[PDB]
Amino acid sequence: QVIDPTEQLAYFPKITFERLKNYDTSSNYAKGKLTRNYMILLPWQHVNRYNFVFSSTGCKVSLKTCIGKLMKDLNPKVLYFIGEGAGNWMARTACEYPDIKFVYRSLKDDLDHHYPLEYQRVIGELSRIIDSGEGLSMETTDATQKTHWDLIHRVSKDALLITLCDAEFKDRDDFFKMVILWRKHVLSCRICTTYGTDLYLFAKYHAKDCNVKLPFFVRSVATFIMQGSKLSGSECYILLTLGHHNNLPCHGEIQNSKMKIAVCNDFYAAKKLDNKSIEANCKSLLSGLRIPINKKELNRQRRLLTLQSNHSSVATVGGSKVIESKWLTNKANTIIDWLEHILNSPKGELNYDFFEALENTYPNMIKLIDNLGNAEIKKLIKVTGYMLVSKK
Ligand SMILES: [Zn+2]
Repeated sequence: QVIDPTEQLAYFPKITFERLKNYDTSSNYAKGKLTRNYMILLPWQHVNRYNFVFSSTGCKVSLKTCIGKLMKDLNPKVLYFIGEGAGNWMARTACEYPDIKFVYRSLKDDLDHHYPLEYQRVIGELSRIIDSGEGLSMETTDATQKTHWDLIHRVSKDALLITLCDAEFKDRDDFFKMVILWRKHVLSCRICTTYGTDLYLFAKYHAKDCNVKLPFFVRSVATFIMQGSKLSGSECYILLTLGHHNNLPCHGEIQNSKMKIAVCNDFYAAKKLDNKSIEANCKSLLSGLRIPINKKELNRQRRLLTLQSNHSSVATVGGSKVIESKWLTNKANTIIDWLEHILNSPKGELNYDFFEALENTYPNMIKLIDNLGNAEIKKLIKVTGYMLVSKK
């Protein structure tokens, strides 16, 4: 009925990152490029995320790990989370800082979560979310709109000391709209102006270009490259504050940092296994999948399929075909074939070198990525990651 947040923090994996402090001029080194082309098609950054269901941003980013000193120095009573979705990042934060209250905002588009479903699952009550965006319109929940920032203080009368943004914007102009509006607020708003200029915005950014200037009076303090970000892209987290503007992180600097982590570092597994979560992810991937996943359980799911496939097409009206239902068995077979491959495969360390091995030792790789959808593949990697951790 009542849980302690500190005990839940063992279900969250250790985070590996790289901080790139924004200094004056340059190193004048003309440093070499590090490249490694991993032959991977699957989202392997979900390998250590088996203990989470709706959102798993907390497995990738953490405030204690990245901006711990700033958290101690500023000592915020309230944290503002924008573009939060199911709120797993906010959930990890609630476990690391058990006395902090939250103001949550997420776009009310009804395509993605606009309620903290993961936070509720991890924390239990939602009592610490003093403002959950309830009763707000689609534009007052959209960080690219002035009205969102105008109603941010409707419950909390604490200044925007630290704002966390994990929104995926359409384009960089939409990101700039958010950053400009944040600046406009922290310099207009009575509450925030009273605190001063020591106000921060820690936002997700995709380093596309080079030498792109931040808006006027918006200075980047540091850039964080996370091990948990999709290898393929150029995603990073940038800590911004008020001050003489500088440049956004460049695609080149990000790639080297991103590459070093992939080549050098292993993914840390969670200290404890949340068996209810793993069960939910297993059932979400394949309906009726039980833990532990072994030869017996995989053959039991194959038995359940072989007896299910032999069903005579009898109903009232021909609306849902058995030939159409054979596509659901096709997906199920694809899943079992992969999990069987994982089970038969040797134990290794959680790294992209071993992941490339797992993928290039599997014959129906292209049939897998063609048959399973993006969310299904993410679920498949959560389950795979559990299987690999369970080994030896
Ligand atoms: Zn304000």
